[PDB]
Amino acid sequence: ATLCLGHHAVPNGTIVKTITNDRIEVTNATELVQNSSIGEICDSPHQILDGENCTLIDALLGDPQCDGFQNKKWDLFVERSKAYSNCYPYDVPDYASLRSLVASSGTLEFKNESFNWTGVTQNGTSSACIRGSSSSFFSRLNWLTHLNYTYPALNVTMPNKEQFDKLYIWGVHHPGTDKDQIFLYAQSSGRITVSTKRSQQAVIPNIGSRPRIRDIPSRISIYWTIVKPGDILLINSTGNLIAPRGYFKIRSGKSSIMRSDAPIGKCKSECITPNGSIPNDKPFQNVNRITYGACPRYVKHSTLKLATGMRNVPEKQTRGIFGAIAGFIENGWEGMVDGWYGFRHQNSEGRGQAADLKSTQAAIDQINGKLNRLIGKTNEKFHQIEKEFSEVEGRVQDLEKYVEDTKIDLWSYNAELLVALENQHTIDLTDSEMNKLFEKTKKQLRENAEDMGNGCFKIYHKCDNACIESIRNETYDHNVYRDEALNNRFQI
Amino acid sequence: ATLCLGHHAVPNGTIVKTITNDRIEVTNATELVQNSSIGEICDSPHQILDGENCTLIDALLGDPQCDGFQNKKWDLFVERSKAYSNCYPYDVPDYASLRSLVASSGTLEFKNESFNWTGVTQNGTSSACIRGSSSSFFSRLNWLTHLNYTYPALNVTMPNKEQFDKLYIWGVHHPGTDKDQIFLYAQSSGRITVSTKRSQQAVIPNIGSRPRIRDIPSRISIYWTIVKPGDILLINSTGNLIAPRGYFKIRSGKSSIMRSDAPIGKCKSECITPNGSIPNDKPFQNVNRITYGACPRYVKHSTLKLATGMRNVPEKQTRGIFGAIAGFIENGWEGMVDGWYGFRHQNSEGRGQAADLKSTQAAIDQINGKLNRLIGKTNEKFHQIEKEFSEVEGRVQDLEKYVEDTKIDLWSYNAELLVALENQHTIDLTDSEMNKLFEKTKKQLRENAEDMGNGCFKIYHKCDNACIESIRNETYDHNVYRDEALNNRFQI
Amino acid sequence: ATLCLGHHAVPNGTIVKTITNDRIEVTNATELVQNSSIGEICDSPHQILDGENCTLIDALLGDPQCDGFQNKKWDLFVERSKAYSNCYPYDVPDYASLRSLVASSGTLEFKNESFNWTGVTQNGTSSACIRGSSSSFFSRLNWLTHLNYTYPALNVTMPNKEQFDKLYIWGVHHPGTDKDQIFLYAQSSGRITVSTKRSQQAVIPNIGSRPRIRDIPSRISIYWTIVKPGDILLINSTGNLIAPRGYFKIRSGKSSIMRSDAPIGKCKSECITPNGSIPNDKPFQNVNRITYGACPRYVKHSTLKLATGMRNVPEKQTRGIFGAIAGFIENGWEGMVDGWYGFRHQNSEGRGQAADLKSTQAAIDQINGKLNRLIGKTNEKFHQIEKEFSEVEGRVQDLEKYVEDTKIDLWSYNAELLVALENQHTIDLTDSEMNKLFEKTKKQLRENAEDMGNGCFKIYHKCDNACIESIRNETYDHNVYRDEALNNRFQI
Repeated sequence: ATLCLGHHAVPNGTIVKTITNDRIEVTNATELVQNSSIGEICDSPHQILDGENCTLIDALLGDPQCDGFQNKKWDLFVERSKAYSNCYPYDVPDYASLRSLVASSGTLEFKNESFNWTGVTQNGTSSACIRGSSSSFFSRLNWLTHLNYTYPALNVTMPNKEQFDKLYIWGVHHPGTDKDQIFLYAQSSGRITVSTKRSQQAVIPNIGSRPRIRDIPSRISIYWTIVKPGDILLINSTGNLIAPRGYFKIRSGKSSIMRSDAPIGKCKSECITPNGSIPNDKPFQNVNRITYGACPRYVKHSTLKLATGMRNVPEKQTRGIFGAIAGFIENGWEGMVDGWYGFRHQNSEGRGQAADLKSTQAAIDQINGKLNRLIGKTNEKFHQIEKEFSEVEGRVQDLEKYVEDTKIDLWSYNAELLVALENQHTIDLTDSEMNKLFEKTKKQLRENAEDMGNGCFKIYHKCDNACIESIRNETYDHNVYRDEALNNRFQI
Repeated sequence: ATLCLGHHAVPNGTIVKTITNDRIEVTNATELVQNSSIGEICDSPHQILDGENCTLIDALLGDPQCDGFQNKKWDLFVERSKAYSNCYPYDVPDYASLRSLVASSGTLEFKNESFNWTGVTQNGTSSACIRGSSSSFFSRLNWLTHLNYTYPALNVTMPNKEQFDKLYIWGVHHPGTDKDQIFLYAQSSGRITVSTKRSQQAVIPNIGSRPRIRDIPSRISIYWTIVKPGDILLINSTGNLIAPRGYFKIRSGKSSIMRSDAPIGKCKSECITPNGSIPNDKPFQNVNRITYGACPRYVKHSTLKLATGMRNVPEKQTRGIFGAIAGFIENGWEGMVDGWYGFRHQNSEGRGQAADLKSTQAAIDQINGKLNRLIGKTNEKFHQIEKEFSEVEGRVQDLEKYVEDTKIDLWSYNAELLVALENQHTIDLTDSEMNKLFEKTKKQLRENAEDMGNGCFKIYHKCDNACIESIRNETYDHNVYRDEALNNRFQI
Repeated sequence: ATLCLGHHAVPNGTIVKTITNDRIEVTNATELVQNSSIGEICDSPHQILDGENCTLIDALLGDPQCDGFQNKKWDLFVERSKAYSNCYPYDVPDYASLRSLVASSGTLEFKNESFNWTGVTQNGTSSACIRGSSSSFFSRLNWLTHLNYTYPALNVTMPNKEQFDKLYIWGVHHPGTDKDQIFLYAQSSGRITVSTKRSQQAVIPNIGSRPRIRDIPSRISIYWTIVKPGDILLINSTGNLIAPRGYFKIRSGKSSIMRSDAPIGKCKSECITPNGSIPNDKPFQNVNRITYGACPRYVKHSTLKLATGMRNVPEKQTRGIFGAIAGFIENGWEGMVDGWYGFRHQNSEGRGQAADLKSTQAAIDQINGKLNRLIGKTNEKFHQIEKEFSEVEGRVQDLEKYVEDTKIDLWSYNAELLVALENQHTIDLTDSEMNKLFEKTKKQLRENAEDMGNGCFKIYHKCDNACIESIRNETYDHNVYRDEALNNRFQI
């Protein structure tokens, strides 16, 4: 009789990369790079705040347009490119740091405080910042002006006797004329100094016309102070002070901000990009280097195929290290669809085929053990650094860019090497399981059969279907057939 | 006779991770993550300076409390959380950069210089800074005041004609009243400008009361200049100048600073953390991301087990690639305690067991070669970046945090992959050595024995203890027994 | 007859590192670290601009010495250590950021603009900046002075109505005396404020003598503004303004700057270091961490040898996992120079040797597949961060240094692990190909030969040269000789 060992093959193989070859065909493979988004930022499970027409800073200051954002919290604040300011013209020195610390804090929770502004006119107001069809101002800021043509020197204190840090936002007004300076504050100069036990911020206003923003040549420069428990805010002003009305609560947590024009969708996804939410089943992604949540790692490769099956073809230069698959076994069997390894036989009762379940399962379990290491195990990242920039800044920006490029190149290397190593090992382990099955079958047959060199055994006795079945299921008694087999082997 | 090949096993195995399995038991394993400190910073072999009640900046300025730190050097300066300043109230713009450059320099070596302060009163003194029960000041700073109610415009020069850089520390006094400004300096304003060939630092004092620190509403702002050889320091002051008394030597080397409340111990250890000194035998550590010296690399894993022995069990899905261990050899032998591989026999004279030394050693040497790559080869790091922060700063701090998080995640990946790869290879190499021993034994026996399929050979002749011994030690002559063996094999 | 399987060896082996051994000899190996430069910066294929005696900033401002650099472009600007400024003394706040953004832009393209300087004297000039033997000034800057002893308040505007960004360079003059201030500008103070819609830069000059640079105690402080399309530059000055004569075009691209004293050579090389251009065939380099172009990655190792051949020696502790090379095959054959694996025979007609081409090629193809992954696949880097520093700066510099050290250590790890893994696999794959050839030969011979245990087969029949040739080329019919062979094997 004849008993042949073999493995399965498929008509639709997949090309993968290995350590020793750029292009080898395997029976099956899975993609490890996520390359697509559905185009929507899912509203679950992270608390999304669409900024819509407002930036985070405008919502913080209290632009009238952003009145509905009062005391809001978020996991992720989404800034739109269409956003525009429509209150008094302002600048923030170190705007990026203020935007970052508020975004990381994740709250616009504001508590009003009763400051003693004796001797000055409160609630100053402008036609550049109209609220409910009336001239107004930033909701969190108090513009102070002269009362009875006098602005006395202010020396106003507020202690932090709480158990949490207080974030104070205040500003300095720069009029476009000496005339407006006199009209507003009486005083010719003006000067603002705010202090804590640990800090001093001293600002001297600059009178002068700047290019008009929405017809306004004057500006407000915005500053912030953090006052910890047991510390005290102290505000000296001889004019030009845009006063705080209280403090923001500042928290620490997982909160962040992202620039994106993707719509908010009614859906659930853990990983957010500016292109929209992405699946996180895969370990790597090519969609965006800017991410929030439990996200695949950004890599530069567009595709990385992990082999999830054996080799599909013979090829000498990538043949497994044991030399069975693509080796002494000439080809796989497309007609074996119930297992990865198996037996074909020819006897007196005909020709048959049967899969080996134990070797098939042993190969599958090893491949699944690789998949369990790589699939569905992404790591959470929240507030990070900015990675896209609208203006030239030089040295700090060069550093932020370099850090991200360095990180991406290292992760792109890790991903490439991982796939090449795993694929080489997957091809070698599947070759190994075939070789083990052949060796086990050979030992079983003892002196009753000879290797024909092609994965087939010439069995030197009469072996019916039950006899072939006994070999396949490990119950073959060689002693039963040994005399018949030895006579047939050793003759003339 | 019967001769069986086998391997050792133990009752107390250890679970490790591989490429293809999350949980596999091996005979032995070693821990690669250091997770503990003894709680003391060892005083050897690095030169430790305990700052005790003083910060590095207070010791630099010459707070009276820190007079014993004059001209000290260190490899590592240790700042305590209990530390407090008890001289005149001061701030430093870019305090972190000054603290860093002094810490990296590693010396408080100070050389006095004779500045020409003609026309002003020297050695100004305060009740806020008492030394030996007398009102005093910072030991390295010279407070200048009016003489005869006049403060002439100063224009004082000092050349660097040395061969080393000079670090000058100076300050600006901000009085809390215009009255104190007049009393001290005569002049209503005051102004300080210090220059080199390459730099200018122009400071305008700010008169005004700040929140009181130890009853003092006024402040001194501290600045520094570095003057290189062939350059010149030039100091213009029309008042408010806190003058230097000389320069600090500035060096480059391995020096650093660390925040820690761990006691200094009388001991010797190369790696220092804020939690105390740690062993550096292991390649990785989980104790602290802040380190100094020849230290294991910080990783996020709490444990990483490297297999140092073979597989302890049979398991089909992780059976070695050669298929002997956990394969056709059903189980290991707990009663073999003199070697990792060996022989068991049954003959006419009884049953015995003996270890194979050459295969045992070949496996051990390979595992030791892995250990030699990983154990006791840590790399020295000294002055780095700060990694814990007491205040919100925004953009720069976001970057410093991101750089460290990026580095830790990459090293944590390297450590995880290394263990999984090495463990897979260790299991495969130990399976290989077993297979090689079996194959070598098979070839030795020629036609005188048959494989029974379980790692045992049925020897078809009479083989006494000396005959079994000859097989084990490679002196078996097959030709001697061939006729006897062939007759027994090939019969009816 | 006797047929022996074997492999080649060489007299001049090369030591490599593996996973399990520090020192193993292989037949051949290639170097993966580039350690040398030819000492010249090649002028091709990147556009080189030698700055010679000029810095990039001096060429930008228009030092007379740098007049030949007007409107130049470059891929790489080369600054020399011999470079020196010979116009009016200047400083740049954030000099490093300005130098960086211009270097990255890669162009000195300048367009003159007609500013309305009504009421002031234009084209101010100095003996500190002589051009063609006449007193002059920076070519891109316009020094404004009083006209008729009056300096009216300037309020000068320039819109960007183009489609590209404009880079404006301007300055502030600080006279060394109040007298020179009056002589030049009439006004006692002077003040400069330049604004856009988005920015304000307000500079107050500081009257005062600094240490003389080439006999000059006064200074010009340089500032820059970028004005985007639809934005407007606005310049207010009441004195001391060093005016722009137009704008620089600003671009984005692959341009950079490098400090180097290496000569420019007439040659072609893609990778530039400060030490000179380097070959980029190798994946790693030890020459410099500062690079430009398609460059090998900087690593700390001086040498890394990748094995490109099999093991050259027997050694038990690193013997391949199949146990043929350095195993049951006692040694290689130095006399086999036509292939890596082969046959030696002894028969009735003599003794011979012949190489196996198919196994030799299979090993070579796998090794070449590794080489194709590592050789000639370097990645392009252009403008990065600075990595060498001439002055102490503290925190930002600590961060830039830490980022680079972190990156180098990670790449140095990747390179070390790659070589150790590849070399282990190369030794194992070459052992595998030897084992496959032996196993294939064994199956071919069937019952006509016996393994002697040393890679040699005892063939139990008369096998002439044509019979040996038939075995080597896969046409051996075992059935022809089986009766003769069985009689000789199984006798007394």
